[PDB]
Amino acid sequence: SLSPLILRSLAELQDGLNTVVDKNWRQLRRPGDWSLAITMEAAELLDSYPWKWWKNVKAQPDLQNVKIELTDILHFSLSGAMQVSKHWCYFDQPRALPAAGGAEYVACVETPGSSLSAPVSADECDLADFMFFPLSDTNNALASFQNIIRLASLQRFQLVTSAVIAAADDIGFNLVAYYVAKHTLNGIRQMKGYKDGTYVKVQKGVEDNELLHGCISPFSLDDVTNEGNYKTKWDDIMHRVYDAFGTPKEERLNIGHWLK
Amino acid sequence: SLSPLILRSLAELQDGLNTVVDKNWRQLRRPGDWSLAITMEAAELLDSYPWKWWKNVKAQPDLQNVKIELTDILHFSLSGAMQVSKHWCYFDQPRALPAAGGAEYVACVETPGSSLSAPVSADECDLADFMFFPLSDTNNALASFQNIIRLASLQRFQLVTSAVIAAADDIGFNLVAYYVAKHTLNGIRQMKGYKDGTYVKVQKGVEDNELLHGCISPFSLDDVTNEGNYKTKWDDIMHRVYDAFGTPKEERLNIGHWLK
Repeated sequence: SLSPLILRSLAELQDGLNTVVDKNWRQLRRPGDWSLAITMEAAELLDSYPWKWWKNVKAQPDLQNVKIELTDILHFSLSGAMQVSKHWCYFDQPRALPAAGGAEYVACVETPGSSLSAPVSADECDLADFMFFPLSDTNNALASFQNIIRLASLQRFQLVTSAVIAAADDIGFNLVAYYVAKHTLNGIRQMKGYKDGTYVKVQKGVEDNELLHGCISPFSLDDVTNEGNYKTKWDDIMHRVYDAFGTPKEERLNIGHWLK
Repeated sequence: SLSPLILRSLAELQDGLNTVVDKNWRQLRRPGDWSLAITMEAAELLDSYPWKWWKNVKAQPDLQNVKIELTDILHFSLSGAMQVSKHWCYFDQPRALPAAGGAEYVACVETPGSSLSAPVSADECDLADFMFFPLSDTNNALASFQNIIRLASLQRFQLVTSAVIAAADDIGFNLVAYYVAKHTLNGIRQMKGYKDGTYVKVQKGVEDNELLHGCISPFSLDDVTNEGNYKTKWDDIMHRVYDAFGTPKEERLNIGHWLK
C-alpha cells in the first residue's frame, strides 16, 4: 500500500515540472486528456504482448519499451491527479481455464460481465484487486493493463500511479527513484551553465541515462517509499544527480522547494 | 434504436461464419478475448485522430481505415454477443469549454470522475448517452471511442454493435448491408466451383469489393433494419451477391439457413 502522502508528493513534483514549461498548464488541460493518454499508452503496452490468438506470434515485449511506457503513464497519472480533489469497478482476472471437476454443469451463458470480479468501489480498491504479477505471463499482463484502462476511464489517477510503480518493481525497475533522478536532470537541463557547457559530468563520455542509473542503483523501492523518511531519500537522489552532472552548490534545490 | 431481434440475427450470422471455420470456436474463446479485441481496435481508431495535444499534427484519419476498423469491431462484438445470455457506466461527453458566464466560481477541483456523465445503467443505456456525431469532429470521436472501450470492458457487446453501425452510417457506410454481402462472399469462397474457377463474375475484371458495393448501393441503413422485413432485405442482398459472383442456383442458401 503506497502511502497517500507519497502519492501526493509525487504529484507535486509533477506539477513543478509542468509549471516550469507552462505556468497555466492546468487551465489548458482537462482530466479526460490524461485519461485518454493513459489509455493509449496502456493500449501500446497491451499490443506489444502476443494477445492475438489467431496469429503465429510472437516474442514477448521489449523490456526497455515496457519501462518507457510505464514511465510515460506515471507522468500522465501524476498530472491527472493534480486536476482532481460511489464509482464501481468491474475488473478482469487473468484468463480462466475451462470449468471442470463437476462445476462444468453450471457453466452456462451468464449475464454480461459475469467473468468480471464482483463490483469493487473505486475508493476501497487495492492493487490485489486488479494487478497480477508476474507481467512476464501474458494473461496476467493483459488483465492488469486492461484494468489500468478501467481505472484511467474513472479518472482514478492515484491508483494508476500505484499500479505502474508496482508493475515497474515487478520487472526490476525502481520507478520512484528513477522519477526523482530524472526530475532533477530536467531542472539541470534548463540551467544556464548546463546549456553553455560550463557544467560537466563526473565521468566524461558516459551517457545521461547510465549516469542516472548509477545515482539510483543503491536504492530499492522500499528504500524510497517509507512514509517517515522518503523526502530525505529523494533529496539524497537529487544531490547524487547534481553531483554527477556537475552542478555548483548555489544552483541546487532541496526537496522542500518542490513539496507543499 | 436498433431492434434486439436484428442484433440477435446478426450475431447468429456471425456464429455461422465462426462455426464454418471451427465448429467448437466458443469453447476455445472467452468473453474477455472479444472485449480485448474491441478495446484494441478502438485504440487504433483513437490513435488515428490528432489527439496528442503536444504534437504539431495532423491530418484527420483515412476514411477507408476507419471503415475497416468499424467492420472489425462488429465481427468481435457479434462474436462476443454469442457468449453471453446492475452494471454502471460513467461516460465521457465531448471535451468541454471552460466554465464561464458566472458559473466559473464553482469550477473547483471535484471528486474524481466529476466530468463523467451521471451513472447510466448498462441495461438502460442508449446511443445518445455515449456516441457523438459527427465523427469528423475530433473531440466527438475521442469521447465516442473511449465510451466504446468502456462498454467493451463491461462486455456490453450488443451496445458496441449498435454503436459501430451508427458510426458507420455517420461516415456514409451501410455496415449492415456490407456485413450481409461479405457474409455471403465468405460462403462463396469456400465453394468448390469458386475455388476451381468454374464460377465467374457478372463483369470480368471488376474487383470483389467493387462488386459487393454494387450489390449494396441501393440500400440505406433504414432499408435493411426494419423489424418487419429485414430478413427479406438480407436475403435480397445474398441473392444479389450470388448473382454477381456467378453462383449456380442449387448452391445458394436462403437467409433462413442461418437464422434460428
